[PDB]
Parts: sequence; structure tokens; C-alpha cells
Amino acid sequence: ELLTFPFASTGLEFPPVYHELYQQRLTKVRLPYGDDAYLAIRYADVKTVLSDSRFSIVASLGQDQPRTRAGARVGNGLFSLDPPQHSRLRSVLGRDFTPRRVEKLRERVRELTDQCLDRMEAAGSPADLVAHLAVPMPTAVVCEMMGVPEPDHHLFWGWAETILSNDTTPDDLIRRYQEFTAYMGAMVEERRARPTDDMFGMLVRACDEEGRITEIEMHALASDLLSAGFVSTAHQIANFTAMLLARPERLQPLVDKPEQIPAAVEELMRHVPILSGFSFPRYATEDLEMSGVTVRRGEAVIPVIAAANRDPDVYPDAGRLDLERNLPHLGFGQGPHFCIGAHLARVELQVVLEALTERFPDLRFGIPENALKWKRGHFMNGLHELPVAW
Ligand code: HEM
Ligand SMILES: CC[C@@H]1C[C@@H]2C[C@@H]3[C@H]4C/C=C\C(=O)NCCC[C@@H]5NC(=O)/C(=C(O)/C=C/[C@@H]4C[C@H](O)[C@H]3[C@@H]2[C@H]1C)C5=O
Ligand code: NA
Repeated sequence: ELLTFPFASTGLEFPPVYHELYQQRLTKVRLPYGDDAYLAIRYADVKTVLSDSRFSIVASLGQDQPRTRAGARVGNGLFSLDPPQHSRLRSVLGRDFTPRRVEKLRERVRELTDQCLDRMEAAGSPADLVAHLAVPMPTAVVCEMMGVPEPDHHLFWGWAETILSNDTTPDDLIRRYQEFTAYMGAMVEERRARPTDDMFGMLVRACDEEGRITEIEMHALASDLLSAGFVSTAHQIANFTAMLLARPERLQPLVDKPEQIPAAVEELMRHVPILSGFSFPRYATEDLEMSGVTVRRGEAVIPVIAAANRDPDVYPDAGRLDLERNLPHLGFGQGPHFCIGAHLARVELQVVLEALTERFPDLRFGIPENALKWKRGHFMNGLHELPVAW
């Protein structure tokens, strides 16, 4: 009988069972759904799973995907493909997410952040940082990039939640798909009649004018970006703020030394266990060795990125949040599926800390920290609410 995964923990806890496993051979676990899998936890092994071509993201051998969600994760977008099919589809978005394009969005990201903090301050201390900033700012940023109007934001929140809830069924997923495809269908029509200079329009051109992708792939790319592109940073904005506010000096190191904000963001990315479960398993495509075990063809290995980011040999005193630490974390993944949004996410999180430190240097929890309400059945770790006071 096998060890169950994911492991017990609450909030942003990193549980001690990892300290035991780092010292042992690769371990097989049973998951909430699908087949058993091995647990890659060493930094080098997680990197291997995510970037070696002997690890496929596609269950091409009849596997039942190891997962935390009742309905298997399947579709026609970026997580459904290996190179080189993956690489050809991504390259349609590629140019829109390089550092040279994303650095152009700093001003806008700050403008929205400032508008969020204006409404939060207007509401009065103590106020929920989740509802006033973590949710609205990242939603606006990607919805404006794509071309979705503010009145429609709530629809994408709903669709993204269904993907990210562990009690979602195949039927729940069929409903999301029908709702979403209808909505994108309207957007595709609108832009065929009236083209626009946004990301929907870019995909509509790539489908219709240059024949680079098909309609199903244009829909899939849109779906991936609007599913991944804002619930992510939302959770992280509140997780990062909560980590800072739980330390005795709170925001003061970054008030005093604003230039260290990019480094803090990186350390927080390394430290925060953002996933409550785990991402896509990969499947070995030939027999290979990993941490003393022969992984046979077809068997699954889960890349545990939170465990990689606390590898005891890569990161001395890995549990310590040291905003000045300086090896590259796996918090945006690695290899082919490394986060297309990574630079946008860095920009959003940097800007948020700039805004928070410049405007509320004495930010503090607005409730006792033991009263913090951490989410329970979500794909990600985070707060239902984050009351802050100034
Ligand atoms: C703090 C915020 C974020 C974190 C921690 C994060 C983390 C990750 C990680 C670890 C993966 C790889 C998962 C795997 O290989 O199994 C990934 C993939 C992806 N992320 Fe991000 N991400 C964030 C924000 C964003 C944003 C802002 C976008 C906006 C477009 C985005 C879009 C995507 C997409 C489309 C993929 C799939 C890439 C591919 O398969 O080619 N993410 N993210
Ligand atoms: C902040 C953490 C980041 C946020 C990112 C959002 C990512 C999740 C969402 C990413 C894409 C998406 O939802 N695209 C549309 C559906 C297509 C297809 N069908 C599914 O049922 C499915 C998933 O169900 C994916 C779950 C991802 C799993 C992945 O692990 C998450 C990333 C996660 C590691 C599919 O991909
Ligand atoms: Na820095």
C-alpha cells in the first residue's frame, strides 16, 4: 500500500515529510485520481521531469492521468502537447510575452495597481487586500491585453475556478467548454467584422489571414491564457503580502531598500508552496534512472516544484525566507512548458510591492494572523481574505 500524495499541510506550510523523502530513493505514491506515480522532489530530478524529452506530458500508452481533480485534464492547448507540436503552437503567442514586450506594460500595471489601492484606501482600514487588489489588478491586466471588457471579467473568474476546483467533474468541464466556446465564438465574429489591435485580434489574424493555426487552436490558446493568466498572480499577491506581514519588520526592508524588490519577489517565488496538489504528470518514454530507481517506460512522475525549491543541497537553510538569497528556482517550471507569463508575473508582483511599500510602509495584518482563512479545496494555496491595516 502506497504513501498518499499530496501530503497534509495547511496554509503555506511545507510539511516535514519532505525532509524524510529528500534522503530516500524515488518514492511511488497514490493520488486522489488516476494511476500511481513517482514523486520527483530533488531539484535535479524535477528539472529532469520538466525538460528532458524522455518525459512526455501526453498519456500515449493508455495511462489514467494522476491528478487531484475528478475530471482528467485534457484539451487542445499548450499542456496537451510535446515538442515540436507544442513549440509550433506556443510560438503564435511567443512574441507577446518576451521581456522586451512585457517591460512595456510596467506603466499600465502600476496604473491599475494605483487605481486598486485608491479604492482600497477609500474603503478604509482595515480592508481586504484580496478583493481590492489581488483579484482585480491581474484580471484587468490580462483581460485588457486579450481584449475582454471589464463587464465580462466575472465570467472568466467562473470558468477559471471550475478548472481549478478539485470537485469538478467531466460534466462541469463540458459546461465550461460550451459556455467558453460560445463566448469566444462571439469575440471571433466581432473581430472578423471589426478587427482590433489586441491579442484576440492577433489570434484571429493568425487563424484567418495566415492560416498558421486552426480555429480550435485559436480557441485553445485563448483558453489557456484566460485560465492561467490571472488567478495565479492573484493568489500570489496575497501569499507574498501575507508572508511579508507575518515577519517582525513587515514591509520595512523593502521600504528602506526598494532596489531589493526584484530579489524579494524571486525568493518569495522559491519559498511559497503555491500548489495545494501538483501540476501535470509526465510519463517516461523509455526506461531511465532517477534517484536510485528505474522508472520504466510509461510510468508517471510528478514534478513537485515546491519540493525542488527547498532542495537541501541546492538551498542551505531552505525553509528560511531570506529576501537576499541568490540558484534559479523552479517556481515558473522549466523546459518546454516554462511559464509563458513569467515576465508578466514578475512585473505584476514587483509593481505590487513597489506600490505597497511606497504607499503603506507600515502595512500590517488587519486581523490576528491566527484568524487568517486559508483556502481548502483549490488547486492553489491562498487566502479567502487578507485584511490589512495602515
Ligand atoms: C505567480 C504567477 C504564476 C505562477 C507561480 C506560474 C507558474 C507556472 C508554472 C510552474 C507552469 C508550468 C507547469 C508545468 O510545467 O506543469 C506554468 C505554465 C503556464 N503558465 Fe504560468 N504562472 C504564473 C502566472 C502566469 C501568468 C500571468 C500567465 C499569463 C499568460 C500564465 C500562463 C501560463 C501558461 C499558458 C502556461 C502553459 C505553458 C505551456 O505549457 O507552454 N501563468 N505557470
Ligand atoms: C500559480 C500556479 C500555476 C497557475 C497555472 C494555471 C495552470 C492550470 C490552468 C491552465 C490551463 C487551462 O486551464 N487551459 C484551458 C483548459 C485546457 C485543458 N483542460 C483542462 O482540464 C486543463 C487543466 O485542468 C489545466 C490546469 C492547469 C494546471 C497547471 O498546474 C496550472 C499552472 C500552475 C502551476 C487543461 O490544460
Ligand atoms: Na533586487
